[PDB]
Amino acid sequence: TCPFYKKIPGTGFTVDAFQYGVVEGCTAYFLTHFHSDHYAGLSKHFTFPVYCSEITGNLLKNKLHVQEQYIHPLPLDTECIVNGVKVVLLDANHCPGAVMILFYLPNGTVILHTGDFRADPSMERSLLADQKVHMLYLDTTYCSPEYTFPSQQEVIRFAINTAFEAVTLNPHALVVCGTYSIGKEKVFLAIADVLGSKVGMSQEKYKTLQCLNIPEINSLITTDMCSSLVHLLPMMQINFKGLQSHLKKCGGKYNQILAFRPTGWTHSNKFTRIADVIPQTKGNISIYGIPYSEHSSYLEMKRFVQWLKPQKIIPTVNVGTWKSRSTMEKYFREWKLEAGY
Ligand code: NI
Repeated sequence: TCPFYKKIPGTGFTVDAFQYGVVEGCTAYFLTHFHSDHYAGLSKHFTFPVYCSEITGNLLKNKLHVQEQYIHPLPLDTECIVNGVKVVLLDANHCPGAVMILFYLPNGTVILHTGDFRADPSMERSLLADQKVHMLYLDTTYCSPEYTFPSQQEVIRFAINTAFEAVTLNPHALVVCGTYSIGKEKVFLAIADVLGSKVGMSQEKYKTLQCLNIPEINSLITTDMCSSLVHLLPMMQINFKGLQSHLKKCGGKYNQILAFRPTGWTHSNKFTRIADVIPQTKGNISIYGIPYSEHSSYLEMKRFVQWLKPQKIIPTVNVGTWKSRSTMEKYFREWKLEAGY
């Protein structure tokens, strides 16, 4: 049974609602981005129209084998008519192909669904500037003041410098970066660029990266692992056991591993500056946890919402406990009283 916060009132539309079977009255299923919690339920046997970005469409076709006739890609920043309702897709600053959706209801109501997003001041000069939003369906993943983390630029700077230093000291070292989904590709692409290397990876991961419309991608990645000094591995293998085993595999070409686990927030954010971050070390292996977020900080979320001044807010994350829901409602009221809407 589909929950209320995935329904768009006064339309036949749902958002990210693929795990409930056939939804009663739904004529179009929107998908905000290609992350499993959101696509959960789609497969090659789906026969309803799916509306999404070009990138999300490339992934549905190639990775999930959804048939072409049910995939409806829309350009960004463009007024489109779907089943007689005007819609716009906006970049969400999340993972590749992730969108926010603006719906202009036939009765005059305007609704923004953020999907997953990392709010940014640049969004204040999109097509959002032009008119009023009555309802906001908000990605509230980090809606609490304890959730602080640095910009994505500062995090990339720390990784580039760390990696370049280590490999310049030891030309026989290997950099490994963990992944479990699309997103956060800048981590491994920036490190490989500074080292003058391609990024090596499995055939399955190469196929995923080939769907993302990244410029010059053929110049950046490869399946020939041993030609490369940046490798990608599944996130679950980024530990001393998994990396010991990986170090065997190149035929003793490498005598040191430096590894990155991009997480979201961890409690070490409440005490440690990014510059001050230190790895866990065992012998010739070091693992760095780095706070590369593709969701809004509390401060970024507050700024966006105070700027948008919506009439109602519906959270889409952390909605399962009464304590969570109560905490989020208190912050929405402070923000409104502080700004005066
Ligand atoms: Ni996501």
